[PDB]
Amino acid sequence: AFHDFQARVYVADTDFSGVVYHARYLEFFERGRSEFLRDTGLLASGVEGEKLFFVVRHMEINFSRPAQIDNLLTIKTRISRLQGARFFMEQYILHGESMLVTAKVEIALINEEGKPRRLPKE
Amino acid sequence: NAFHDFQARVYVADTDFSGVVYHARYLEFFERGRSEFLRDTGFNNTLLASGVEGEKLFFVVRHMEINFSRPAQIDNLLTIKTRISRLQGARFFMEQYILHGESMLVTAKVEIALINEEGKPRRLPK
Amino acid sequence: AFHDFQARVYVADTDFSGVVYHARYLEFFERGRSEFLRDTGFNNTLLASGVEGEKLFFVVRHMEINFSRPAQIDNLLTIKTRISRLQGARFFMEQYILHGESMLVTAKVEIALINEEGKPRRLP
Amino acid sequence: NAFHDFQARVYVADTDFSGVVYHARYLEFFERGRSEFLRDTGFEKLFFVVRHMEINFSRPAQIDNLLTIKTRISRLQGARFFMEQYILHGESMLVTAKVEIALINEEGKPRRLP
Repeated sequence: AFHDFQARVYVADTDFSGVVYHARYLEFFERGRSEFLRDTGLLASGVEGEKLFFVVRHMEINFSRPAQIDNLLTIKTRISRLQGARFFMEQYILHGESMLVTAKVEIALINEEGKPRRLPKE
Repeated sequence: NAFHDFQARVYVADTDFSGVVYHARYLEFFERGRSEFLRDTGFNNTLLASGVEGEKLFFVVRHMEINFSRPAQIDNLLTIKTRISRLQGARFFMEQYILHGESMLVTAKVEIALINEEGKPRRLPK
Repeated sequence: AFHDFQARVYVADTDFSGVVYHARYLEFFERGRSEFLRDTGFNNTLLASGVEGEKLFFVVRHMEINFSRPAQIDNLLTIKTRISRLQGARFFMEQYILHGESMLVTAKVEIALINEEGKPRRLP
Repeated sequence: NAFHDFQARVYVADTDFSGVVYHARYLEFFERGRSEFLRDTGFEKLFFVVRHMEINFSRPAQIDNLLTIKTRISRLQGARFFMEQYILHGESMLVTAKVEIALINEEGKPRRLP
């Protein structure tokens, strides 16, 4: 299923048209992905030899409706396909029952100098 | 139909803990490209928003596809390439690119609509 | 006294040096102020409606921030916000961002209330 | 020891719901002034850190304004430096800052300048 996570819309999130600035949805999505991880089960720290990072390789986003200041938003995340050197996520931000933004995201793993690495046990 | 060129520098604000430009900041740079395109012609965001056309009007990203190939580093000087690739009287379509020198970093396909203060769609002018 | 609010540090909040970028602490304080306000049963959208009669906005006039210790990725931060003074037009807050019990950042903030025109207005 | 100049345009990303530039975004602009200042003088990993900042938000910037950022070193002290900064729209004064800046390495201990 989709994991659920909520986030408040603040002033920092908006722009001069009164709505959430489009790029900021990528922030909320990212919160969805990190809280999805937390929900299951260090990379950055030094650990087994090198600092590793998740990196966004590809993103598709459809913006259909806006969020407003003060909206309590719902982020829904799940892994749509796992591949060993990369995984794929499907995400949606809603306000109650109303669908605001949809995304398909491609995530790979890299080290400090930006070299690809394979994925561990999940 | 040429690509309009615009440069921006990468500052600390643009970066993340992985050492390079945060992924969402590339969308700010793409927005700079589009805005500079719009001003290169005439109808800036203040003009559309002012009410001059009869009501206040705003561009909106409807759909976006981004490919993140290579990373931009601190202090890099970025070249942003923007052109309209499809008009449709109420939607238009842009192809944007971000290079550092001759190195392609990020590429994007963007769909833009035009809406009023109430979020209702409106036809493109001129 | 202090209203508490908790926020989590994501990748978005960091910069190339490993820690929260200095401006993002401002975002965290704004969250502190907004939640404080939301405790008075009021909010940003309700002010912008026209309760006082007109469309109201909070604006930061002045701010002194001291950056002592850094927040790390995934830290759960506590934002402490209180009002220290009023002036009837201008009001001041003292604000604090902690990791558990470690003081990270402190600010003194001067806030005013203005209408759509940018013209000042006393507090309701 | 004159002010160093640098120009930045305001975009949609810089604004908030009240129509003007978000207050935190001015810190980004002041940082651009500081970096261009450094560039202009020809400048364990080491990183600059803001220790202390006092800001005065006097008049708002709007979208499409070409802002002017004025930066100079107000006081040197070996382990840190101080910059006073201003952001103007043409002749109009928008935002003023005094900032104290140190240099540290990856662990968090301070270091020395050039």
